[PDB]
Amino acid sequence: AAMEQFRQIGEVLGSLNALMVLQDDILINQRQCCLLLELFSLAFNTVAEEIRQNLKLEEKHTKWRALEQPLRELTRVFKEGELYVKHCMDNSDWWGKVINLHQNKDCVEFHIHNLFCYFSAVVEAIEAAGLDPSEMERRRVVFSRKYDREWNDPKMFQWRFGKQYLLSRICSRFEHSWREDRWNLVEALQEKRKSDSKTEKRLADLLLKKLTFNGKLFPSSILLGSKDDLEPLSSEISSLLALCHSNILQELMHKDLQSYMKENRYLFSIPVVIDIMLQIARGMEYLHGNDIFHGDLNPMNIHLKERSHTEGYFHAKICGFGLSSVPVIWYAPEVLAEMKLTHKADVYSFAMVCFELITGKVPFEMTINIRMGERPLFPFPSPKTLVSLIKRCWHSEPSQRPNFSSICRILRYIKKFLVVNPDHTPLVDCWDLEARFLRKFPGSHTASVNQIPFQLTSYRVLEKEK
Amino acid sequence: AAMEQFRQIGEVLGSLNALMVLQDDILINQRQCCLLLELFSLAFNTVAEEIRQNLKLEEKHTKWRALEQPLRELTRVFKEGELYVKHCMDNSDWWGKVINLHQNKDCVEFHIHNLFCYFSAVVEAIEAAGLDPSEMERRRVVFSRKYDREWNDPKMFQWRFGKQYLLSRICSRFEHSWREDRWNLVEALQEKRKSDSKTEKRLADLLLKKLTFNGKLFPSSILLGSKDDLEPLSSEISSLLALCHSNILQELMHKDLQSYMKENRYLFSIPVVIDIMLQIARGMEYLHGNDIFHGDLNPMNIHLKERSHTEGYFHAKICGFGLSSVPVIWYAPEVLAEMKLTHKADVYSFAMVCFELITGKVPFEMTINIRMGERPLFPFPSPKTLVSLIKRCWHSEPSQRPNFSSICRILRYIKKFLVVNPDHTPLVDCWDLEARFLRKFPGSHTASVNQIPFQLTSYRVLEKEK
Amino acid sequence: AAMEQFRQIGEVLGSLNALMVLQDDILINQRQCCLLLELFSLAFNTVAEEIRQNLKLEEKHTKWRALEQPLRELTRVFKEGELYVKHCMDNSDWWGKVINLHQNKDCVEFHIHNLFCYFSAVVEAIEAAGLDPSEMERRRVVFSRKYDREWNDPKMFQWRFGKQYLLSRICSRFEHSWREDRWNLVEALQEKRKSDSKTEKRLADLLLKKLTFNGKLFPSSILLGSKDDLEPLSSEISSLLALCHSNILQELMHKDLQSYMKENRYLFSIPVVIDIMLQIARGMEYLHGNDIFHGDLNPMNIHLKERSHTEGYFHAKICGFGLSSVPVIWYAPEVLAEMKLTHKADVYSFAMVCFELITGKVPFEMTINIRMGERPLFPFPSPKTLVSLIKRCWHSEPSQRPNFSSICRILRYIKKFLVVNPDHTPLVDCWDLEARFLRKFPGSHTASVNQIPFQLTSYRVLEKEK
Amino acid sequence: AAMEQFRQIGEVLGSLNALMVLQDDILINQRQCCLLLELFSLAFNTVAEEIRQNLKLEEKHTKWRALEQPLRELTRVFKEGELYVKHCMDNSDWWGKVINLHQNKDCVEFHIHNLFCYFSAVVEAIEAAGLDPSEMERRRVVFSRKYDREWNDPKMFQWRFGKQYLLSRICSRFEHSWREDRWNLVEALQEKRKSDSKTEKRLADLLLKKLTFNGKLFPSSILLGSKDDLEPLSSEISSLLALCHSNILQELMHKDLQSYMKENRYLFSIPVVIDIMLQIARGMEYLHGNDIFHGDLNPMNIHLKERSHTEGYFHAKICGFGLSSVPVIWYAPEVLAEMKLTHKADVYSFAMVCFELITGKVPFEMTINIRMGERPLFPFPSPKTLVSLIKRCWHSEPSQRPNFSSICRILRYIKKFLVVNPDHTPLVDCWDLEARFLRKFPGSHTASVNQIPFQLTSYRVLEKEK
Repeated sequence: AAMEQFRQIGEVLGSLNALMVLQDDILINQRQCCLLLELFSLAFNTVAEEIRQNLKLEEKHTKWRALEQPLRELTRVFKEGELYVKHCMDNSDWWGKVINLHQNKDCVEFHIHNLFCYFSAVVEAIEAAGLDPSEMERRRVVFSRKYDREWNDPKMFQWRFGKQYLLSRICSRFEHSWREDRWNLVEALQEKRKSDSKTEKRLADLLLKKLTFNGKLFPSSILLGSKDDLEPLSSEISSLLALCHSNILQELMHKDLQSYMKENRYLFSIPVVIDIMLQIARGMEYLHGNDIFHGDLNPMNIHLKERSHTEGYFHAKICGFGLSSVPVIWYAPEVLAEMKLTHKADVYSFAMVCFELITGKVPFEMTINIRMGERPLFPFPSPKTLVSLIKRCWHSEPSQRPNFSSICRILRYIKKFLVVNPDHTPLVDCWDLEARFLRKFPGSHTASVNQIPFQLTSYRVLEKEK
Repeated sequence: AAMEQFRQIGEVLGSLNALMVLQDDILINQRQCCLLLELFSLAFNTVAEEIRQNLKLEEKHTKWRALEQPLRELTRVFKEGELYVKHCMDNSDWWGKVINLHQNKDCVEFHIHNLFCYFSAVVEAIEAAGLDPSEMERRRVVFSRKYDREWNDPKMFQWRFGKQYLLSRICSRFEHSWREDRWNLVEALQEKRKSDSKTEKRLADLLLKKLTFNGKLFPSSILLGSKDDLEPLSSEISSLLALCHSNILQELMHKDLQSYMKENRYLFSIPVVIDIMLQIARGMEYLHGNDIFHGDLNPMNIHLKERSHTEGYFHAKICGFGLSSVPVIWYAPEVLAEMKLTHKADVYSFAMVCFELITGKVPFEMTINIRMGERPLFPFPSPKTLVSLIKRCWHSEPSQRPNFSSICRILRYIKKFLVVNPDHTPLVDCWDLEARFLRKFPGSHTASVNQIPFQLTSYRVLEKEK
Repeated sequence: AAMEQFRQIGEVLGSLNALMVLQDDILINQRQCCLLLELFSLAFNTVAEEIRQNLKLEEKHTKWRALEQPLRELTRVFKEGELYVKHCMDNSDWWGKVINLHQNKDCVEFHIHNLFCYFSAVVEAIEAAGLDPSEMERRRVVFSRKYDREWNDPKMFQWRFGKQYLLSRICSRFEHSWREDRWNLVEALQEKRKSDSKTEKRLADLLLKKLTFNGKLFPSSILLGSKDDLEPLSSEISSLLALCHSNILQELMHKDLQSYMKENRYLFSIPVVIDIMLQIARGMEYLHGNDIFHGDLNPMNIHLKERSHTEGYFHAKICGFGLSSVPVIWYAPEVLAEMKLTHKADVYSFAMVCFELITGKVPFEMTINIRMGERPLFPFPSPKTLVSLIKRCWHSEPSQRPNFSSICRILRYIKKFLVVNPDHTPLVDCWDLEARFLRKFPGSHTASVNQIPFQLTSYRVLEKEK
Repeated sequence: AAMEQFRQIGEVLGSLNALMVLQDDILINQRQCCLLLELFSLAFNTVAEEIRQNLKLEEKHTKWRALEQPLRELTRVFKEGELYVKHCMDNSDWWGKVINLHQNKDCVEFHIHNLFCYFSAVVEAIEAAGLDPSEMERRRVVFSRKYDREWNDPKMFQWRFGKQYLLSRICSRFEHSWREDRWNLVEALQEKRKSDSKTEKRLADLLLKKLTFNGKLFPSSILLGSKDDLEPLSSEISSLLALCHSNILQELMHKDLQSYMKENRYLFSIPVVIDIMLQIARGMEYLHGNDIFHGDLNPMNIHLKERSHTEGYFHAKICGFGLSSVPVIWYAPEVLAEMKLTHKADVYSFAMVCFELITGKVPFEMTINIRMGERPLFPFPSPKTLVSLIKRCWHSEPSQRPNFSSICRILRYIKKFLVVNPDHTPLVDCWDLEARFLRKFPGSHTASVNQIPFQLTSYRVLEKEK
C-alpha cells in the first residue's frame, strides 16, 4: 500500500534515530554517520512536506497508487543506510574494526549516492495533481514551467531547486565529515599508543604514520592464514593506498561474478542488472580520478556481494586493477593488434561484462573476426533500453566509444525511469539524450555526488525538448 | 534483547510521527493526538538522554539485562497509542466517526495515563550504575538522597523532578487540548450544516445543540436494528451525558466479563489480572467525580474488550450504572440488611469481582453467614500481593473499607513493581504503605493524571522509611 | 546603513524574545502575544534566509543601499509590536487591565496587519541581483516569470508563494489565538470569583456573563469622575458590544483630529498622511462587517493618538458611530437633499477628511453649489497620487464612489510603493489598477489580514500588464 | 533595573544572531564564532529557564534587585563577544586579516573564559527564594544540599550539574572548532595560490608551509616601516611560533603599562585592578604550558589595551618573554644573589607588578634589604582581599610562593565574589581556601577553561566547611 510504505519510512528512520541518539560511543564515525542521520531526516521531512502541500490526505487508497514503487525503493535505501550505521556501531574487534573501517571507506558517500539517485523520484510526489477540475491544469502548467528549456545550469538549478532536492550550501559538508572522522581516529590512536600501559602499540605507530609512501614494515600482523607481492620494486606503485571508493576493494571480496554466473534461469532483473552495471561505473571512473587504467576487466575480477535486506541487490567492487608488476575474448578489439591500456579501451570489457549480465550467456558458442568488428548478438527477450547502450560502446573505433562519465549518468537515468514505472515503452534510445548534456554543458575529469540532482533533471528537461 | 527493545521504541515512534506529519486532514483530533505526539516524543527523548548520561554504550549485552521488561511494556503502550491515533485517522463514516469519537472520549488521557503509570520505570534507567569501583558508590548515594524522607510534597517534587518525569508547567495543557478539539468540531459542524447544499443537517443541529439538558429529539436516526427507556420521567437523569471517561461506556461493549469467565485453565496473568482490576478503579471513582454510585456491580456489568497488539491486555468499561428509573451474593453485606448505594458499599462488589478474576472461580460451592462476615477463601496458588488487598476491603465495616482513590494508586504501584521485576518477594503488604500517603498528605475528591508521577514515587520514598 | 538596520531587527527581536521567555505570568495574552513572537521569528528567519540565498555578503556598503527604507520600516513595526507586548506584560491594575485589554482588543491582528502591509517589501530583497554578468539576466527573468499574467489566484498564489510571504495553512491560527485567550481569561475569572476569600467579585460575575444582550447592571463601578445615555430604550442598540477592532474606540481617545489640525506648517508627511488615512479605512469597513453606518464623519470624530517610537505615526480610532438614539459642509451631497446613511455616502466624509489632511486647510474660504457638484481644489504642492484617489470618490453619483474594500487596499499599495522608493514618478493613477482586481476576481463583504500578501502582489502583476 | 538588564541580554544576543545568520562569507572563523553563538544561546536559554523555574515574574521591581550587578557583567561579556565576532566579520585586508587572525588567536576561548568566570553568578538566580513562608525553607535546604561536603569531584560535579553550568560532553567541542577553522583556512589558501591567475601567492606558500621549524624566508613582506633579530643563531628558539594564547602578543601592543601608570588620581577600580591582574595570570602559566619562563617581568613589558564597550576594562598581553639570545628592584630576591629563571621566581615580579596596580605608586621612595626580606608596604586605603594575596607571594622562600595555577583561580574567585556583591566584608583570606583545593584534589601542569565551573564551585563548597 502506498501510504503504508511511507509509514515504513517512518519506522526505519525512527530505528536509525534511536540507534544514533546513543552516539558518543563510536570511535570511527559519529562524524560520518551523523551526516547520514541529518541527510535522512532532511529527506524524510521534505518528502513529507511536499506530500502535505501537493496531495490531499483523503484519497489514501485511490489516487496515490503511483507512489508505491519509488517509496518502496526509498525504504530500501534507508534500510541499507541504517544497516551500515549498525555495522559501524558494532562492538567487534575495535582494532580490526579500525583497519576495515574508514581509512578508505566512503560508504557514507556511496549510500547518499544511492539516496540521490533515487530521490529524484520526487517526480512521483508531482503525480498528486493528476475535487477541482480547473486546478489540475494549474499544477500541470506549473510543473511544465518547472521544466522549461531555459532552465539548464548548475547555478540556476542549484539556486531555484536546491532545497527541493536536498542540496544545501551542505554540498561541501560531505568532505568536512570525511575529514573530522580521520582526526578523531588519529587522536584516539595517539591516546591509545601513548597510554598503552603485546605489539598493539607498534601497529598504531605504523597505522598513525600512514595517516601522517609505503610503510608495509613488518609481519607484526602474524597473519593467521586461512585458505586462498614478490620483490621490493615499483615501490611508487603503492599509491594504490590513496585510491578510496566504496566500489573498489581497497578489504575482501566474498565472491566474484564469473563464479556467480555459471549457475545463475534468471536471477538478475532489469532492476538489479542495471544496478550491477552502475556500481561498476560509479566505481570505474574514480580510477581515472587518478588516471589509473584497469586494462583487463573480466567477471573473474568483479567481486559482487549481498545487499542484505534487498531483493537480490548486490554491492560490487573491482579487484586486480593494481599490481602492474607481474581467454583473450575479453580484450578490446584494438588490443587485438598485439600481433593497450587506453582509458577508452576498458569500455569494451565493461560492455563485454554487461553482455553476459543481460543474456547470462558468455559471448560466442573467431579472434580475427573481432578485429573486423563482427560482434555477438543478444536474444529477442532482452529489452530495448539495455541493448542500445551496449551496442554503441561495442563499436570498433576507440574514440567513438563513450567514457564512463558519459555512461554512468545515463545508466542511473534508466534507474529513475524504471523506479518511476514498475510496469514494463522507454522514452527514447538513452544515448541520444546524453550527447545533448555531453554536447555543450560538458567541459569534468571527475564528478561528485552533488551533481546527481542536476544530471537527473537535465534529462527530464532535455527529453521534453526532443 | 534490551537495546533491541529500544530500537523498537524508535520504530514505533517513527511510525507515529510519519502518520502524524499528514495532520490537517483530521476533523476530530489533531489537537488531542498532537498532544500524544508531543508527549511521546518527549518521553522518548528524555529516556534516551538519561540513558546516554547514566549508562555506557559498550555493555550492550551484559549490564543492561535489567532494562528488558520495562522497555517492553513501554513499546506496548507506545504501540497502543499509535493504534488509537490510527483509529482516529481512519476514513470511515465521518458522521458516525464524529458520534463515536470525542464528544466524551478522553482516550488521549487514558493513553497518557498508562504512559505515566509505566514511565516510572525510569527506576530501571537508574540500574546502570549497579569500569569504576568508586563511582558506583557515588551514583548509589546520589539516588539515595534522591529518595530522602524530606522529599514528599507536590511542590517540592514537581519542581525538583518535573522534567525527569515529563511534568511541565504542560500539566494544564491536557485540558486545553480536550477543549480546542471541541471547537474545531463545532466549527466544522456549523460549516457543514449551513453549507449543506437527506436529514444529515438535522442531526448536526441536534448534535450542535448538545455541545452548546436532554435533546433526544427524534428517531431521525432510523436505527437499522441488529440483534440485542420506557417513559418521559426522571429527565434530569440524562446528566449521564456529562460523565466522560475512557473506562465508562458512554459506545458499545464487545463482550462482558461473566461471559468471558465461565470458559476461561488460566488466561489472566498477574500482569493482566492486576490491569483488569485497575481499568475499573481508574474508571470507578470518576463516577464519584459526579457522586454517582453504581450500586450493583457484577461481571455481568463489566464489558471487557481486546487490547490489540498486547499480551491479552483488555480495555474494560462499566455499564448499567445509569438508568436508575427501573443472585444477591454480589451485594454488599450491609445491603444484606434489606430484610444501600453507599460509595463505600460498591467496594464489596469490586472486591467480589476481583475475587473471581484471581481465582477464576465464582464465590461459594449462606446469605445469613455473609451478614455475620464469613467469607470465601482463595487457593494456595494465588500470590500474596493480590490477596492482602482484597481481604482488607472484604471486612464488614463499611467505613473501614478503602475508597477508590485509596485503592487505585496502590494497584498501580503493584504494576510498577511487577514491571520492575519480571521474575516472580513483594516489598510489604501494599495496604500499610498507602495509609501513610493517605494519612497526612491526603486532604481530594477526584484525582487527575498529573498526580501519578508523585504518587508512584511517594511509595518508593515511603517504603524506604518503613 | 543597510546591513546595520538588519542588526537593529536582530536587537528588537531579541528584546521581544527575552521578554516573552518569562511567559506564564501573563493572565490576558500568552496566546495572542505568543502568535506575535512566532510570526515575528518567522519573518526575521525568512528575510534572513532569502538574503543569504539571493545576496552576497561582501558588498555590505555598495549594492545593498536599496534595502534601507524597507528594513527601517520593518524595525518600526517590530518595535511597535514589542511595545504592545510590553503594555500587555505590565503589572498595572490587573482588573482595569482585564477591562481595557482583550474583551474586544485585536491589537495582535492590527500589528500583524501592518507587518503584512510592509513585508511585501521583500521586493527589495529581490534587488540584490540588480561578479557574474550572465547571472543577473537569469535572476531578472526568474522574477519576471514570478510575475506572469497567468498567476492571479488565491489558490495558485497561496500555494506557490505561501512560505515566502509568511502564509502557512497558519492562516487560521490567528482566530484560534483570539479564542484561547478568552477561555484562559474566563477560567481565571471563575477561579477568582469562587476563590474570592469589596465588590470585586460582583464585577467578575457581571464580566463573566458578558463573555457567556446588555448587562450594564449597576453603578458598582463607582466611577470616580474626572473632567469631560438618557433612557432605557433601543436596548438592542447595545450590540455595539460585539464590534471589536483596533481601529474603533470600543476605550478612551487621547485627542481628536480637528483639535490636532488647527495648530498643525506641515506635520504630516505623505508617509504619515497616507497611514492616517488607512487606519480609518482598515477600521471603517469593519463597521460594514456588521452593516453599521457611521453616517456623519468629521475630524471631530476621529481620535488620533501617538505611535510611540515612530516618526510621528499615530494610531487612530473612530468614535460616535454608535448611539443612534439621540456645519453641514461635512455631509454628503446626496444628504444635502433633506430639504441618508448609505454605505456609499460615508465616503464623501472620509474623502472630506482626507481633503483636510493633505492640504491641512478646511474646505472653502455655497451649500447649493455642493448639490450641483462643484468641489474645493487642492494646491499645486500636493502630490499626484493622493489627489487622484480623493477626486474619484469626490464625484456626485453615490454608486460611482468606491467602497472601503475598494479603497483600503489601494491605499496600502501606495504605502508599499513609498516604502520601496524613499526618494519622491508614481506608477499610474492608482484607481485604474484597482478596477482590474475589483473587475473579475472580486465576488467579499469583509476581508481579513490573510488576503494582504495576495492583494499587494496582484497590483505588481496587474501593473506590469498595463 | 534588574529585569531591564535581561532585556539588554536579549538585545545583544539578537544582534549577534543577526550578524551570524549571514555566515558563509567568513573565511577565517565560522567554525570558531559558531561555537560562540551556540554557547551564548545556551547560556541565555539556561539562565532564562532557571529564572522562569525559580523566580516569580510579578515582583519585577522589589525582590530581583540582587540580580543587577551579575547580569550587568553578563551583558558586558556578551557585548565583548559580539564585538569580537564583528572584528572577525570585517572586510578589511583579507590577507592581513588572515595573518592577524587565527594562526594563533584563541580569542574564542578567551571570551568563553570570561563567560565561564562570570556565569557562576548563577548563584544570583538562586537568590529568588530569599508568597509562601514554608517554601523559602525548602529552597534554602535544597541549595544547602547542593553545597554538601561530599560533593567535590570532577566526575560527580560534571555529572550532577553539567547542564546547569553549560558543560556538555561539548567540553571537547572547543578543540574541534580550533581545528576545522585551520583546515578551511588552508583549503582557501591552496585554492587561492593554485588559482592565482604580485607576490601574493609566494606568501601563501610560505604561510601554508607554517601550517604544514622557522620559515622566515624572505623580505617579500616589503614592510613599509612606521616608527618604533641580529644573527642566524638559536634557530630552535623559533618555537615561540607554537605558543598561542589571547594573553600573549604572538600581534602588536597599543600601549604598555608603565606608560599608562605615571599619569594614572585612581583609574583602576578593585573591579578592573583584579581583572588586570588575572589576564596576566590566565596568560602567564600558559608559558609553563611549554615550560618557558619570562624571567624578567616589568610594567615595561605588559602591554594593556582598551576593552571597547566596558567600564575601563582592558585586555593585556605579555611581551619580551621570547628572544633569549640578547632598575633591578623588579628582580626576584633570590635573583639578587648574582653577586635565576625559576618558574617560582617570576611571581615576585608578578606580585611586584600588582604592587603598583593596587597603590598606583612604584615601590620605594635598599637592594641589600631586599635580600634580607624587608618589603614596601601598601597604604591603609587599599582593601583587605588584595593585600593578603600579594604578601603571601611576597615571602622570601621561592618554594613557599604559589604557582600561577595556585594563584589564577583564587583571583577569579575574588571576581565572582565582587560581582556578587556590588557594595564594598570579604569571606576570609583567600589564600587559606585555595590550599584546601590545592591540598588533596590537586595532582595539573596546565588547566583549560572546562575546569572553571568546578573550581569556582569548590570554593563555595570549601568555604562553607571552614
